[PDB]
Amino acid sequence: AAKDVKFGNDARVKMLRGVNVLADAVKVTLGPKGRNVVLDKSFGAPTITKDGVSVAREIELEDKFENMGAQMVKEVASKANDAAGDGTTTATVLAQAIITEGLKAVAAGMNPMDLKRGIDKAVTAAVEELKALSVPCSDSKAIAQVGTISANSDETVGKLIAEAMDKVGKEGVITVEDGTGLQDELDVVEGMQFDRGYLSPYFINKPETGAVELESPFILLADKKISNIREMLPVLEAVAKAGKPLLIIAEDVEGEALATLVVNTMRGIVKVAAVKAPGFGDRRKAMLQDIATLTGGTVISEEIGMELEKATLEDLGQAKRVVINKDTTTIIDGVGEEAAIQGRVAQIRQQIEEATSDYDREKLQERVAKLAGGVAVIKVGAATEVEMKEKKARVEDALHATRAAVEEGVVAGGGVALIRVASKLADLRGQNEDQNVGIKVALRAMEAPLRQIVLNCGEEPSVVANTVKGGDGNYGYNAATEEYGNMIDMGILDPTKVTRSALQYAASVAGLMITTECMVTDL
Amino acid sequence: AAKDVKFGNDARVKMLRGVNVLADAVKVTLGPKGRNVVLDKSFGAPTITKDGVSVAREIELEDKFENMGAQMVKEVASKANDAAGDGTTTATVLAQAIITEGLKAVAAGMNPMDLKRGIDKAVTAAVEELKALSVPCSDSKAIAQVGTISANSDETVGKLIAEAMDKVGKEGVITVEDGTGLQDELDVVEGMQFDRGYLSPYFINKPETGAVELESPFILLADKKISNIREMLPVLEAVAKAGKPLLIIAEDVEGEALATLVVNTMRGIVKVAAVKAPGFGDRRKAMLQDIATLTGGTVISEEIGMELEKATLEDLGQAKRVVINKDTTTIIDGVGEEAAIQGRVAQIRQQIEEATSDYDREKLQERVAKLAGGVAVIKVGAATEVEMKEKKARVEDALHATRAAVEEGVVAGGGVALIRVASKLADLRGQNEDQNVGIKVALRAMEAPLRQIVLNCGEEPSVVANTVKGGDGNYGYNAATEEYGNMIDMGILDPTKVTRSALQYAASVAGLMITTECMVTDL
Amino acid sequence: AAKDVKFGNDARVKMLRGVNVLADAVKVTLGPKGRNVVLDKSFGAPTITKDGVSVAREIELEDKFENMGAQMVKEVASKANDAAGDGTTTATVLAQAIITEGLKAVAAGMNPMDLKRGIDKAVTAAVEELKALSVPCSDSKAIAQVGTISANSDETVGKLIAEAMDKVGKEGVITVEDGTGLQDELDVVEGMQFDRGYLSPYFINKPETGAVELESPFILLADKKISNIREMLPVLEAVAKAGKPLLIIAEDVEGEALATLVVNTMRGIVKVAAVKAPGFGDRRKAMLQDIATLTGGTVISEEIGMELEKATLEDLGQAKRVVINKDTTTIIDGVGEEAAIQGRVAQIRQQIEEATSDYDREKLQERVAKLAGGVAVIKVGAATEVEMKEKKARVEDALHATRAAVEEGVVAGGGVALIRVASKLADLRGQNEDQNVGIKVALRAMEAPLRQIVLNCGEEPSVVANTVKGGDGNYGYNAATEEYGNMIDMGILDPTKVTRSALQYAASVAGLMITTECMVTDL
Ligand SMILES: Nc1ncnc2c1ncn2[C@@H]1O[C@H](COP(=O)(O)OP(=O)(O)OP(=O)(O)O)[C@@H](O)[C@H]1O
Ligand SMILES: Nc1ncnc2c1ncn2[C@@H]1O[C@H](COP(=O)(O)OP(=O)(O)OP(=O)(O)O)[C@@H](O)[C@H]1O
Ligand SMILES: Nc1ncnc2c1ncn2[C@@H]1O[C@H](COP(=O)(O)OP(=O)(O)OP(=O)(O)O)[C@@H](O)[C@H]1O
Ligand SMILES: [Mg+2]
Ligand SMILES: [Mg+2]
Ligand SMILES: [Mg+2]
Repeated sequence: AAKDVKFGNDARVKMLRGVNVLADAVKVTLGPKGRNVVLDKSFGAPTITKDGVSVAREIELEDKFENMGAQMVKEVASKANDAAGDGTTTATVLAQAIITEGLKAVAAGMNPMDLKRGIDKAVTAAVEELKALSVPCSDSKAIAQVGTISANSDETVGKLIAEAMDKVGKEGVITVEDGTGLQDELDVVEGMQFDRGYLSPYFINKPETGAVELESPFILLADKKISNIREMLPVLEAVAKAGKPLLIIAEDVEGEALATLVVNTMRGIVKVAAVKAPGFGDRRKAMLQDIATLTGGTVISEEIGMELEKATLEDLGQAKRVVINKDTTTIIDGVGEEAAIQGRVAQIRQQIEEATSDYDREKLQERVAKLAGGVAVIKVGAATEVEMKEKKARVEDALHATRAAVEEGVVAGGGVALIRVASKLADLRGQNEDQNVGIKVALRAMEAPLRQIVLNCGEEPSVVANTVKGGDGNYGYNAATEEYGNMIDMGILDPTKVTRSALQYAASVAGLMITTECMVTDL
Repeated sequence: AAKDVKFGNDARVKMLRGVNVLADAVKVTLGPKGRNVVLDKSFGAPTITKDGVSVAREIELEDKFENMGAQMVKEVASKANDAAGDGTTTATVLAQAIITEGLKAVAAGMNPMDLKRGIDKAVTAAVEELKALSVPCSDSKAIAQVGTISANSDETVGKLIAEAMDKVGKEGVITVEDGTGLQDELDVVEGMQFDRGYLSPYFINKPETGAVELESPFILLADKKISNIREMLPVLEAVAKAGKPLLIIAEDVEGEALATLVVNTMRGIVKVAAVKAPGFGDRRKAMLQDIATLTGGTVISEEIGMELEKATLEDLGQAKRVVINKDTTTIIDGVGEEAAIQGRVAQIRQQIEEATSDYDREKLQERVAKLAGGVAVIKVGAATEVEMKEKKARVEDALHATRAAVEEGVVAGGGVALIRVASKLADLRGQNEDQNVGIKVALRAMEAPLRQIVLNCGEEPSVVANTVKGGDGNYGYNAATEEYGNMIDMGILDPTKVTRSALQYAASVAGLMITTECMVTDL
Repeated sequence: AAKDVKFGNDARVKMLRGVNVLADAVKVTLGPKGRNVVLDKSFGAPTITKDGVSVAREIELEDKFENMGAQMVKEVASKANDAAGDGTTTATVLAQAIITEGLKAVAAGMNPMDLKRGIDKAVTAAVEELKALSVPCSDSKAIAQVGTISANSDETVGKLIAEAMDKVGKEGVITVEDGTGLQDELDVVEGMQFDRGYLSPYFINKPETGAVELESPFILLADKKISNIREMLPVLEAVAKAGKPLLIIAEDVEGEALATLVVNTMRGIVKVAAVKAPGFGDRRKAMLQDIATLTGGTVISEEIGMELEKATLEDLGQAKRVVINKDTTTIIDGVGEEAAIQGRVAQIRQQIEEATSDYDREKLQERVAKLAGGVAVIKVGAATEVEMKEKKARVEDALHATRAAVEEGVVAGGGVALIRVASKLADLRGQNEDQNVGIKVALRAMEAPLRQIVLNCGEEPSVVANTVKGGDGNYGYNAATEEYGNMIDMGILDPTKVTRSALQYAASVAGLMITTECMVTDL
């Protein structure tokens, strides 16, 4: 269609208006005094959330240029959520601050490309200073504190995540699922987790979470891909009367002959899913056999000759719950046989003792770690569905924050870490004056998370930011109790990965956003 | 017509919106970093002004309820301008702060009338503390500094006002009038100032200043009020052909047979004005004779028999310039005869030496002070008319501020005095908790001038207000040089009258503005 | 009515848009390659003009804020025209350049008040440098060149003005009036010129020139002010049937019972005018007698007893043409009697020889200079009315430029003088950085006249401005011949007064409007 073309300050102010609308929508959910946001859903009841990425994804504007700015900044929250699962609101606030101050510097007649270069240099130095300032979560041992801070000052969620990490190890898999009671339960059941995703994007279930769940699914395993379609048609017909959703674990699955025909077959009464198998060759067969033994199923092969036409409902495996994500596909509870599971674990341990090759040894330790750790399931208990969704989102944030803390370490929370690493960069300089001004813009935008947190509390952000800048170390402001102190000692811990990722993504998108002179869109 | 009637929070927010529009229009002109405001004029070129009362007077809003609020707060600026001639911007800012915080308190459920009572008590205590904290301008001897600060950091204006007060005394009459060159010139000439005003409001000249000026006026004096018009009809005809506008100085003047017939006679080509004569009986005759001798004219009387029908144009007096105001009517330059003026001065001094009655003695000293002091005329020099008006307004502000300083004293400027008197009232309490909340609202609203001044500088008002509150005495922030120090030593002085008047009028109006529950306006 | 209030950048850009519209309308008439502007007139045929102030006065915009900016900049052209009668386009261009660069500096976050202070300081230093750089027109003797440059490279107009100044002296009065032929003609006749103006603004004739002309007027003189109407009513009636418009020369004339009655008397068939008489007492009587003898009239006085009731048409004086302006009222051609004129000249010269008082001697020399110089009338010859008006405006510009040249001196034309005096100020500095940036803004805006002149020629303003800046002395660019050289030697001379006045008025108004934050107007 015909395109509308805006230039210079008009385009910049329209894009800034869109950015500001999206951020102001998001920024009200920052800190412990931050508030919730009601998101209208055409599907059902409205969703109340404190999650920044949900608000950002829901935001869309009427004006095309403001919508351009809003989408381009929404990219920050989306990337932060994908990378770390937390700090989306902080990333959006940082992007908004960088954009505002960069547009101020652009109005002053400064070269926007040099401003972008200065912002990038300052952010790189800041990331280095964060890596230097980070303190490992193993040394601190404050997993409960990280989970509590991430769960909006919820002690129970933090203690639950700490217990779950104590049971299945600091690296064991944990899955958050809806509970049934009014209290949060921790279930440590048998399951199997592998980094694989669904082949087709249509397999997503009704909720927009991007991960499809199957209620009491059925397990199908195979290592060789068969040519014809009619051969497993009796299997699908048996699946068409087993009553349980079918999950297909094989080497790889296509769509033109399987996904399209199955889409045209039924209207979605029962969701049929297919996933890849991790590894290749002998390893793929090994994990396929392990999964089959876990779920009580069997794996077909050329050597065995166990053709699917002879496969029955009893032969194939079954699980109580399976959740499939593009990043990683997990099995929540595969019944199988407990004695069979223990025997397989003993056999794999004996293989570990016998094996000596470093690659074989390490993959065998990975297998036994997956088997022994199991699947830790946290039941989100709430009296209503809206509270179920809200608390489930909070527990997911706590889980991601704890994972980031164990993977990379922790820093003082409440924006104090960015305040500190901004003070150490006061002597950083660039090639020219515009680059130096961009560096200063990046340094000022690092106070934005703390200033926003204080603004949500009703206090004065300038005074509190100055007071925190006057301190040293982990000295900062406790937004929950309206007093200053040591952020680490007060248990307000933020993962280093979350802060670094938010800073980096906000920096990239915002620095690209201040070099824009013309914007083209429809009419 | 039919009335639109609003209730409760809707009426309160409409009123607050109007108040905020007016105050935001006014508040941009506060402090040395305050900016000018352009007022569109239907007559000619737009007026550029930093004066708060002009902006407030020009503000009028489309929405009827918002217009209610705007007029209600414009009352504050008008009252402050009338009382002190300075501090209209500060008064408007204080009223806006009181209104906003009182509406916040009302939304919290506080009783608005008790809040108003608490605000009144706090403001009375603050006025007492201002009187206690005031420092006389005679002891300080900083007239030049007061004028310079009042003239928006113009050293030349302050030095000019200091010289004028040195010449005609600290109580002499000083008049600001348009000059001709590009430089400000001070002229000390012979004239008379007496506290009387125009009888009819029709006499207002084309400018909205409220005071009519006459270019080379003619002087008419009389102590007896004659009945029939036809006796002065030859006099009026001679006046209506002499070429110089007529000023009538007599006991008292009507409008139904004088102003109405004049309006029906003249269309405004040459203005004819009539003023009252100060004093009564013998005193009125004495001042009439003094004015006639000053302008070279004569005074008619029944005893003398000097009938106006025989009066000629040469017999009547003449002045080079006369300015008439409702509060006080002054004669700028009456030629008369210098020898006659000196002889009259000597005669009145001899009368002083002969007289012994306290009332007669004091009125004779007032007469000789009026004659000896003369009229100090300040010629505003500007290359254009807009600069003429702007600099004339600034010089008028300096004049009023210096008068208030000599009359009442000075306090630390830049909102520091209100900050200091806010801390001294921290222990003040009212009858109930509502009154205490009102007192705290009044105390917080008294930081508004300093915070607004700092905001205009582009600094952070919270931090600077905190730093000033942490000091003591005359410690404060220099908005002109962006540094702290002793307000008095740095030369930024505010008259105690101006600050006290702004506080009191803002308090009265704003406190009455938060007790509203219904608004009744047209449709 | 309800007011529209705009803040910050919105008001700034609206006012800048109005300023730019008015200037772009005006700026096309700058330099020798500048073009004409057609102005619609409801009175009659459209007017083609190259005069800046005419275009500025005709400009009025639909949007209220843009209209405010346009009016405020129109003030620059009006003030320049009033002060110097030339350089109004240069004044408007300088104002526009200052406004644009000051708004650019304001967008950069710089204090507008300090920018205004820096602009004022730079302009003051520039005026001093212009006074230093000025070269007297007596030493140069290039009156023809000044008139030719001012008359849009018209050699005949310059030579005519040079001849007139030679005939009547460098200070003698010259009047431009419509001719009858197709050629410009110079007439040196007998007349009277005195610095007085019309008492009432209603007396302005049909054209908007602000000066009323009377076709074969009648002369009325008086030294004593008359009282009633009925004693001169026969005199007016004789005047009201003599056939020639009446000019009243007296001490001072009112409007209440004289202007209003005469306005109600006629609808505008024959204009009756009254003017003041310069001087007082004996001097006023002396000039009244001189004017009466020049026009063959008589003077009414109390001592003589010659009462107006007995005055006849033959007794009163008559003139061939009279032009009345607020600044100065002149008599173009008074017939009277040549022998009487010569006898009066001889008598006044004898009085000069007899008189010895310095004031009396100097006023007598002024009288004899007025009589001997006479009135030099330039007849503007054109084949049509539009060409009549255009060439008359050009000759008026040449006259004003030549008067300014004799009064103050000349500098190199074509914006070269401002370029030079801007280079000498490159080392000027202010109190702070914002003041320095304002100084630089003023220095850059001084290249604007030259850049606009080159832009009108189709050349590249940047290259030519750089080339002129690289030169020294009066080296510059000849816009008429598209070559560089010495502007003085090439005959392109500009009066120092014109350049200085344009710079000063542009500076004042433009600097006042870069400090505007809010903006109030109707809806
Ligand atoms: N009690 C507290 N006192 C001070 N700061 C706190 C406190 N609790 C949390 N914070 C800080 O507030 C932020 C957490 O807020 P929140 O989790 O709502 O936002 P986020 O991390 O940007 O991401 P998201 O909204 O997507 O979860 C972190 O910067 C954390 O350090
Ligand atoms: N250099 C300065 N530093 C700090 N404060 C200053 C300075 N100059 C003036 N002030 C303060 O700013 C105020 C004067 O500003 P401004 O003249 O604009 O407003 P006003 O006096 O309230 O009234 P109005 O606008 O009617 O003249 C006073 O409170 C004065 O003490
Ligand atoms: N031949 C020329 N070469 C270069 N510059 C010239 C030449 N003739 C005139 N100028 C310059 O052009 C300007 C005169 O232009 P113009 O008379 O059209 O403008 P103006 O007097 O400002 O306008 P307006 O008549 O509307 O008041 C002066 O700066 C003069 O020095
Ligand atoms: Mg978070
Ligand atoms: Mg003031
Ligand atoms: Mg010209």
